[PDB]
Amino acid sequence: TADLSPLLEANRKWADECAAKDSTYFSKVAGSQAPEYLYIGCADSRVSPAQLFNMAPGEVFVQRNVGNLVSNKDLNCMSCLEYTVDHLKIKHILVCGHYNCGACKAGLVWHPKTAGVTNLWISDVREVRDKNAAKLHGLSADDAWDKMVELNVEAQVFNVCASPIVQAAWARGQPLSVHGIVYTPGTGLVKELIKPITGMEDAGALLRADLKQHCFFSESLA
Amino acid sequence: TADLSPLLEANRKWADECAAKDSTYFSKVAGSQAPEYLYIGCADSRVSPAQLFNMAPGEVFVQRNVGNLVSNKDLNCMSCLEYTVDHLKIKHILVCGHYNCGACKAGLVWHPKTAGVTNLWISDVREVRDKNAAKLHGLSADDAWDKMVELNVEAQVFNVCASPIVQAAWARGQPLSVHGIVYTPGTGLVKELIKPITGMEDAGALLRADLKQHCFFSESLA
Amino acid sequence: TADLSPLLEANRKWADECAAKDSTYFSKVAGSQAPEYLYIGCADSRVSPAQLFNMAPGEVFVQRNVGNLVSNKDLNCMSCLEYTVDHLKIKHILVCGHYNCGACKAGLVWHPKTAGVTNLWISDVREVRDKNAAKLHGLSADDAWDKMVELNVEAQVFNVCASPIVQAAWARGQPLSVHGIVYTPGTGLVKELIKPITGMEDAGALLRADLKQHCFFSESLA
Amino acid sequence: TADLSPLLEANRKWADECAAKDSTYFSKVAGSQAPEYLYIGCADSRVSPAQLFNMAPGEVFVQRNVGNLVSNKDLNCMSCLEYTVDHLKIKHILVCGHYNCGACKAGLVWHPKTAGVTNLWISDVREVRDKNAAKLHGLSADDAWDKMVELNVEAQVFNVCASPIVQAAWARGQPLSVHGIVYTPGTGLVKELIKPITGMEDAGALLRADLKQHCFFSESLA
Ligand SMILES: [Cl-]
Ligand SMILES: [Cl-]
Ligand SMILES: [Zn+2]
Ligand SMILES: [Zn+2]
Ligand SMILES: [Zn+2]
Ligand SMILES: [Zn+2]
Repeated sequence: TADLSPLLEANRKWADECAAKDSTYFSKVAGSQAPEYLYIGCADSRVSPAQLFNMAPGEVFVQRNVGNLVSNKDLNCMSCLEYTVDHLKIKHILVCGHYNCGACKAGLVWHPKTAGVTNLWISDVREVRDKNAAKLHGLSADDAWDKMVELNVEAQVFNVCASPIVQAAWARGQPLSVHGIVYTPGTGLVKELIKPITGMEDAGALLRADLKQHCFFSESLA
Repeated sequence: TADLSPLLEANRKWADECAAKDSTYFSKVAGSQAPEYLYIGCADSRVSPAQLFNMAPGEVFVQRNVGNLVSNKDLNCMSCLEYTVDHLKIKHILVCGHYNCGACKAGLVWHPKTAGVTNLWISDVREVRDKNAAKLHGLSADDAWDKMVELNVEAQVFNVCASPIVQAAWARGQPLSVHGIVYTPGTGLVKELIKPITGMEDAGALLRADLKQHCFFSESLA
Repeated sequence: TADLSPLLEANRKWADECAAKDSTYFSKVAGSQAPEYLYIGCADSRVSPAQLFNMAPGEVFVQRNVGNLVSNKDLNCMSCLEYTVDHLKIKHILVCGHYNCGACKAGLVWHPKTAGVTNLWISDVREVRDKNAAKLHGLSADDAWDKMVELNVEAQVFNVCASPIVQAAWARGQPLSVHGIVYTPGTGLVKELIKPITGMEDAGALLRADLKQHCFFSESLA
Repeated sequence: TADLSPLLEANRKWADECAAKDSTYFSKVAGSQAPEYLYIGCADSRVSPAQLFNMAPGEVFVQRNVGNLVSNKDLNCMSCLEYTVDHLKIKHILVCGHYNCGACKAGLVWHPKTAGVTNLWISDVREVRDKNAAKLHGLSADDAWDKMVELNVEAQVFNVCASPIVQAAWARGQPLSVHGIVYTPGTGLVKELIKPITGMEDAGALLRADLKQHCFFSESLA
């Protein structure tokens, strides 16, 4: 017995309550949406953006994937990015990781010979890890795990800022801000891990890796 | 203007309110997760699964992408599927489309020459459309849109069922059901489009495309 | 003992002979290339385009993959396509399949539950197969295999013509032709399976699937 | 103008000429293939492996893409790797870059905002570049280009070695070597850049990045 009845009943009860409380709660976004936020976070069942920020339908457009990864070569994450920045004109991009992230643990501990698609998928985390060996070697398994989480949020903010989409948006004057935040499943709170970035100037100040050199590498050539 | 303060206050208020109603609402989920559902749905800002099924943290692991598309060759969606079926051992997979879906409209109206990554990405939508062109010819814009959304849900339910991850899970007797639902953003309500599929037999009864023929094609060669 | 010596010696011997015969054979393409052909064919070791067409370096730009597949969502094949049409201004695209293609056999006979990346990868062939059940059911394994090969070449020519790259090139007046050909490893010969396509007009005439309806689907709506 | 006749005559002439020199040149390869090599190389029209190593049909299975890039998350290249190592049981993997490589130049000079898929695709080249920025600072355009080509070969040899497919093959005692070569289009000559790697021990001796640390990172956690 798989039977969706309880789910459907809970959905009807929820829809009624919201409309009873505000009669245009739903009808106002019947035929259109204008979110101001894109949120990129982990598929993990404990981390639901609309509910942890207590948001109404129509406020946050959402990519959720194993590990909250952003890569220029993932058309799944990239079309979420292009569609919200180019078509919907969002103003803020939230990259959120969270403690006790299983993707980030697999990234520390799995041997690359491990079978299946998840191990391909988290290659990104291994690479972030490998560049940051000096911050992780010799920590206890637990501290290394937490640290892996933060380091990944920082890498993924950098990847957002370096993406063709965000770079083209900045170059044409479209206001757009990027945010690194992390969530703790055990307390329900979100901490700002990286202050707002609104263009190259902020990025130079706020990120370890050098975004200007990434974009304009050929200036450092003779 | 780029300040995150409104969001953090909201998150605080939200976390206290939940910790009041229930002492262990967060603490019980601090170091692991045992969700029973995987949800695959559209990235659209109006369709938030934990909110709309009114679920607590830890109940639904989430993939969201533009058009709620499921392909064997997308490692982003596939790793959500593999990690939940193989590692977390979920029992139910929700495939959820929604009326007023911009991805589905784009898959009806855009010309293939359109530049950018969203247009590459929604190629699956054109395939569903083309296979079912007889069902869509001479309907009105708005009716073809609604029909496209529904055909897309059915196609994606087929793709979940046909996936290596689900086929392997069934073949080793892991119990796993797959469901097609559609959400109406204007009313907040979910409607079951496809009754529960728990194995090959259900799929023979419930899907228009032949799953058995797909899996055992060579049985019908001389 | 892995030792590249024999390979390197054969390469030196070959380079000498060609330069001895035509002293600018290599030097003329030292610093640049201007191929007129893109070739898309199978990774299979028996099928080398430059050698079967007896071509000099600098003549045919080459994508080779398992099964000779073209999909808008494969950035590997797609960047080969964009780079040669947009940057190098090639004039002709050869899509070549071949008999005794192992990808095309796996596409007939593997069960989708089969582990590993090749089985994900050839999902494209299964889909071509599924649409063409009526041409394949009841044939002997051998005739079905040959037929699968031709059907795949036709699908992939259609995919070339439908790609954003080729569509944008035609729409801006750039001359570009697409060709379906097949090769027989046992005789070293190539047969033209589909006559030249240079735009929509030819495509309407030469391909079973309807390219015009694919591009302009919304014209058939009320 | 779109006529294929010149090509078919060339193919004929070519097939007869080979069938004369050797009776069974094609017939011996008509129904199967047992290549000993997999070659991964650039799609560039001047670099044809079977031609340049002067090989007969059936000897080298080929992947070619723009920049000869190897990533765990590209199913196109990965299926070439899995099918050859696991099904065909090849013994040697050639990773081949080439001077004058347009992909490598693009990875030095293009700004990330550049539109289209080639720019997404060559993101791996920017990563190699960035990790090795110290090695490239204040070199001249042309020298940085040559150094980029070489660093790219080494990075891609590392990625082949680090892949799940090769790590699994070694771990079950399958003999498998990996080689880094570079071709000079101006002279037709190949130079060995990296001596043969046949297992973990060779990679410790031959590669600048630490393969063991990459595979066994968690050994160095407290
Ligand atoms: Cl969500
Ligand atoms: Cl080749
Ligand atoms: Zn996580
Ligand atoms: Zn949608
Ligand atoms: Zn083949
Ligand atoms: Zn190249």
